[PDB]
Amino acid sequence: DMHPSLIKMLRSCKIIAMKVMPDKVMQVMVTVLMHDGVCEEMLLKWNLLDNRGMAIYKVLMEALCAKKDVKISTVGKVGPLGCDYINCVEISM
Amino acid sequence: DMHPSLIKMLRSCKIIAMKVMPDKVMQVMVTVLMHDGVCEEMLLKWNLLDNRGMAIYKVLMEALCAKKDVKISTVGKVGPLGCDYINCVEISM
Amino acid sequence: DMHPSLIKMLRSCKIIAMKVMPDKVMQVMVTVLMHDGVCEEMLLKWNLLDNRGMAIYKVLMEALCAKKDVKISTVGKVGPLGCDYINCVEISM
Amino acid sequence: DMHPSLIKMLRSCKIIAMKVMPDKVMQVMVTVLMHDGVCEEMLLKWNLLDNRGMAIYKVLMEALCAKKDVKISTVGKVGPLGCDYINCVEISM
Repeated sequence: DMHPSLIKMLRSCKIIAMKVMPDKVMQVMVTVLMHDGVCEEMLLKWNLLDNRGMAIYKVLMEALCAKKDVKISTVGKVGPLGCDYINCVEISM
Repeated sequence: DMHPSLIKMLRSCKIIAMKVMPDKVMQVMVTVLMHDGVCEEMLLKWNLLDNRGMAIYKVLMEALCAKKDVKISTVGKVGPLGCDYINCVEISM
Repeated sequence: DMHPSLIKMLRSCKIIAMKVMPDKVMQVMVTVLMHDGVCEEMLLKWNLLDNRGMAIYKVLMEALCAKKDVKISTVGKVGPLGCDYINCVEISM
Repeated sequence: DMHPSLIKMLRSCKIIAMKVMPDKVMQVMVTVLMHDGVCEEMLLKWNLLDNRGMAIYKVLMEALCAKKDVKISTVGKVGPLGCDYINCVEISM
């Protein structure tokens, strides 16, 4: 039982770029920098046309614009476009 | 009749974490710190797939990223996942 | 023909509170402070369930959280809940 | 192969105004200032009622409120309202 104000699969990272391209197969590509120095290009598990994709898209965007560390998890397989898929994001004050 | 610029169920709190997990039963879990020191885990009254859930999700997120105090009210019962449900948020400049 | 970086119905104002209450008849009530000192409570022209209401809801929220002056116009009649309805918002860098 | 934290059709610009007007033919007009000093008024490729239009609308808005440079591409033709249409936005931390 920790301090009320202290928080506490999920890797810590920074969201360093997002390219929104709803004309194309990727739809939106997220560039992520992990805490151990590796940089990875990733997609969202859901279509942007689905509200679940919109919700994941928004927390990632806010994390980039606030310059925040976040934690993410992915489905765990590279797809036919060459990227893993983000399916969970955690953000804290 | 108060100063034009002065504002004025609803408890004052801070939104200290949000975990967006649209694969799972909770969908999104909000960690809230009340002004009297108690910390509580909460859900939204509406599905994320519904625009009302999206609207509550956005004001909470903005409150976390701006480091703002807000006021919330809940439906008033713990559900089968162990959490109350947020149904109203008020935010001020 | 003005400087490329210089911008330029619409009244200038600040968005000083927003109360998101999708359980109730108002859905979301916006408290607005006009530049001449009068303060007014206002609704949105569109349902929150409609994407046009969502779009107006988002620019207002961003204006509150960034502490920005904006310009708004309304439909021009008080409705049966006692408020006018915002139908246009302009925001500038 | 560049530094992990270093990023890298698309023109660099600032988003200096947005006018959200879902009553009218334009729906939302974006004023953009390119790096070479020319200023241009632009629309979105998608309807605001479509989630793809909402996604492009949000990254533009965040870019304005964070005072960020971004890159955009357009469809490449002036339409019957006198404007080109934005179809891709890239934003970086």
